[PDB]
Amino acid sequence: WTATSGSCKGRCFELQEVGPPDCRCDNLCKSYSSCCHDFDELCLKTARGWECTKDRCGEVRNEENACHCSEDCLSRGDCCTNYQVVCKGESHWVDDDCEEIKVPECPAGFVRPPLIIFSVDGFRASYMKKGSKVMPNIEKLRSCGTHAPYMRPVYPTKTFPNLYTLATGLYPESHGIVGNSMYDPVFDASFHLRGREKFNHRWWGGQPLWITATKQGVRAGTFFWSVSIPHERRILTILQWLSLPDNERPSVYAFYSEQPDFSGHKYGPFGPEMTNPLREIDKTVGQLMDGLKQLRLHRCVNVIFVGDHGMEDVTCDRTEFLSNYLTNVDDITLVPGTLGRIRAKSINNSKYDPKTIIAALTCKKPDQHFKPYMKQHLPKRLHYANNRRIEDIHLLVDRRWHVARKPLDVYKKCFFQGDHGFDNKVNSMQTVFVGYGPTFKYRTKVPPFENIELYNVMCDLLGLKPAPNNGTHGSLNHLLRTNTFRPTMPDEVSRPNYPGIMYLQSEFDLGCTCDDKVENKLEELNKRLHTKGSTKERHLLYGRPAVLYRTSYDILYHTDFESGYSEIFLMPLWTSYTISKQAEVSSIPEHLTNCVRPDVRVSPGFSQNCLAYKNDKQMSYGFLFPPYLSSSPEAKYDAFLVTNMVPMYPAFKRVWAYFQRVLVKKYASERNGVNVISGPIFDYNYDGLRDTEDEIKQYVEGSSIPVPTHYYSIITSCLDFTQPADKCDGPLSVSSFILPHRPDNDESCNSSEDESKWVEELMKMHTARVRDIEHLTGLDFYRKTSRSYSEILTLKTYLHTYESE
Ligand SMILES: *[C@@H]1O[C@H](CO)[C@@H](O[C@@H]2O[C@H](CO)[C@@H](O[C@@H]3O[C@H](CO[C@H]4O[C@H](CO[C@H]5O[C@H](CO)[C@@H](O)[C@H](O)[C@@H]5O)[C@@H](O)[C@H](O[C@H]5O[C@H](CO)[C@@H](O)[C@H](O)[C@@H]5O[C@H]5O[C@H](CO)[C@@H](O)[C@H](O)[C@@H]5O)[C@@H]4O)[C@@H](O)[C@H](O[C@H]4O[C@H](CO)[C@@H](O)[C@H](O)[C@@H]4O[C@H]4O[C@H](CO)[C@@H](O)[C@H](O)[C@@H]4O)[C@@H]3O)[C@H](O)[C@H]2NC(C)=O)[C@H](O)[C@H]1NC(C)=O
Ligand SMILES: CC(=O)N1CCN(c2ccc3nc(C)n(CC(=O)NCc4ccc(Cl)c(Cl)c4)c(=O)c3c2)CC1
Ligand SMILES: [Ca+2]
Ligand SMILES: [Cl-]
Ligand SMILES: [K+]
Ligand SMILES: [Zn+2]
Repeated sequence: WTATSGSCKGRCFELQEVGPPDCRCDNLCKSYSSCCHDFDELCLKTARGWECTKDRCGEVRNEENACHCSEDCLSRGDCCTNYQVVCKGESHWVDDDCEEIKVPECPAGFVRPPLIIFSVDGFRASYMKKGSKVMPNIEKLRSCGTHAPYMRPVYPTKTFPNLYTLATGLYPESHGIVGNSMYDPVFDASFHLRGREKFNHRWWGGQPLWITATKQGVRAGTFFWSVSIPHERRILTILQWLSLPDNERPSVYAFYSEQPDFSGHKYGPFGPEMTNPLREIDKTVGQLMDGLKQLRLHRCVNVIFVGDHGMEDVTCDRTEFLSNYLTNVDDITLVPGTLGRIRAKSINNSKYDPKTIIAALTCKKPDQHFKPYMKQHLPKRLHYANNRRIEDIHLLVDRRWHVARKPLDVYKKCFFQGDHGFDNKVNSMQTVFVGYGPTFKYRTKVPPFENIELYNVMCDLLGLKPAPNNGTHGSLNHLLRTNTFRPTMPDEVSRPNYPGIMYLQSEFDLGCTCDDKVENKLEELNKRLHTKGSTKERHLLYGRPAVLYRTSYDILYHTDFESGYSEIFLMPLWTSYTISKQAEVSSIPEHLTNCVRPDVRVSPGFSQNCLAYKNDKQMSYGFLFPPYLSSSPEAKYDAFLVTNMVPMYPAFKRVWAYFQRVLVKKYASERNGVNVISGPIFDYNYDGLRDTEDEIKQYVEGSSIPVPTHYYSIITSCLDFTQPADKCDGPLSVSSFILPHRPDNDESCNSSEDESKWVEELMKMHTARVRDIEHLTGLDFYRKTSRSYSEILTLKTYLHTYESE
């Protein structure tokens, strides 16, 4: 109930929301249907429109008018945005030459440059180029300020997950807004774009920027906007807030546009109807910049122009129906569209079988335009699993397609030609970033980055300490003229042991064999040198990784590779090795096929054993440093050490053997040498963070040897490929992956073919950032380089996406 007979007089667009049953006058009272009776009359005036004309100059103030052209209007803060242009001889902001903003140029009383975030729904990255002729204000922000070619959204590439990511720096699995619609099994309630349930704060986690600001004494404008408030009024409202007294005036503001998304869904991303929405957005930007320039704030405020996601061509006829695959389709609930999420129709039904659902949806049609996944098997780069609102079964839908449960859902639940929501590496889903103002760089292009990183930057722009988030603070320092954050490397927590030869062969009873007894002062000093770390500068090019948790581990040196060997997990945490452009691939000799050798540096008690692998009829083993890339027949014996062995399903061995035998050499050919760091990952609770030893759910049968969930590699070279990886003087280039360690290749529909037709496609799908591997391993990489730490932070956030230009 609302006692809506109170009044908005003197309260229009008030900043503090009042509590029931008193009626409201803020910019959300319309959503809530709780505005005072006189809200429209007082606060949503429209008379005479939004523009001054010559005949209104110096008019007598009429309070009925939408905005004002009277002489008192600047002092009151309510002139039309074009007032100075029409009535005072001034130029539109867009018509001025851009001039470097070296320092904030702010009126007296401004304690810090305000931040205005201008968010545009469905603004696809390529609109910057393709729409350039009709967006002059946006094109000026872009060319004069700091811009990226594109900005990567989060998955799913939907509105609410992405805007709330922008506000929090968190993945949707962490903030809780995991879709535009979601069912929470604990609440037993559904959230939707439309309706009242989304008003409840229980859905919204983390700490958004407006709260971070308020907790630290920095006042913040509303970031939500009622849809019925027109854009012109949103802008005049922000400009009026900016005229408040010092002690009342917000430092951060947000404008939101429902365009071009609204039109894009109807007309497709490049429909001829899309030109006008782009023009109207640009006009809005120009109203804002003209307004700022009138208030002498155009060289004082920092503006961010950002989108939430792009837009793809999607029509009713490109719909896959689950009813074509499943017999039991009335037993499921599907969240449909550009992603699929499946759960049982009837909660707590014990017979619903997710495995039978997955099997019925796997590789069933040659052209199939989705792939089903248990959420723990989704590519780790999507960080889309650790929330009870994410259903166990997920369908990743091909771009340009939809999934639906049954045909009636689509012809009675084509009105649309555009949609979004697909995998966040898809080109059509990429969006925009421009930063303009004193604190941003001038005329500067920056590489593409992820929207999770902006919260840290916005905090920096406001002098705030960010709440804990998924950004990497320092990775976007290169956007800013003046940084208030100085990143430093985390401290190493565990120092390694450097064991020498401590055990005789006969002390081991590991059930291993090797044919290695075919045995010189020359090449015995040399091999001792190698075991002591003489080639280490070649194979460990960026320092050893730091271990950032408490554990017991050994550094093991070899001719061809170095490793950090865990005495807790009985396998390396990391194995580092350089392969030059000139390196040769060799086979595993017939006599060494099943060779495994005790490592005399490492106790029997901290070793794996071959018997466990013999007894475990599901589990085999592989090697982290590949015997195929041994520098010499003699060095190759080091690759069969028990300390280089890891547990591998036979199905996974096909992927790993192809990577090691064929792909590493190819990358060394293409990149002029590569440095590879490989290792295991344990993430049995799918939270994206390294498991403790007591979280491990699977061991090699009858042993304490833990089975990894994933295997990683980080593959580094010189960005200037005219220099060899091992003699690089400048910036680096990296690609990485996190492959799921699965006992079948059901993910790869072509897996029955030669690995040359499917393995590399799989690895591309599971591309990763170094930062992702860092979270999953508790390791910190690139500790010793000649590069700045900020530059190395950007390197660690890079993702190789494999999309075309
Ligand atoms: C990306 O970034 C984020 C942010 O850094 C990372 O997410 C963090 O990861 C941490 C480790 O997993 C996790 O720590 C938890 O926190 C538990 C407390 O959780 C509640 O309180 C949080 C703080 O709120 C306040 O924040 C500031 C201070 O920073 C205050 O000033 C304000 O007043 C704030 O209110 C809060 O953020 C958190 O929110 C989640 O839960 C809500 C759902 O109920 C949602 O609204 C919200 O969206 C969050 O939901 C996400 O996170 C939860 C996990 O918290 C997850 O389950 C959801 O799916 C979703 O993902 C809560 O409101 C704390 O109790 C935990 O401590 C237990 O474990 C540790 C481990 O050692 C023990 O030492 C400890 O003693 C304790 O064990 C005991 O209790 C156990 C029961 O859990 C029991 O089993 C055991 O036997 C013991 O009795 C732990 O520290 C952070 O909560 C989490 N933050 C967020 C926002 O998600 C993330 O990892 C990053 N991702 C990657 C890939 O890097
Ligand atoms: C957490 C919190 O404080 N509350 C209280 C406010 N409540 C709320 C109330 C009214 C709303 N009315 C509308 C129209 N809309 C649509 C809208 O504004 N879209 C633009 C937009 C901008 C910024 C963000 Cl971050 C996001 Cl996700 C969306 C909302 O989302 C909305 C939300 C949500 C929970
Ligand atoms: Ca984990
Ligand atoms: Cl959704
Ligand atoms: K076996
Ligand atoms: Zn949309």
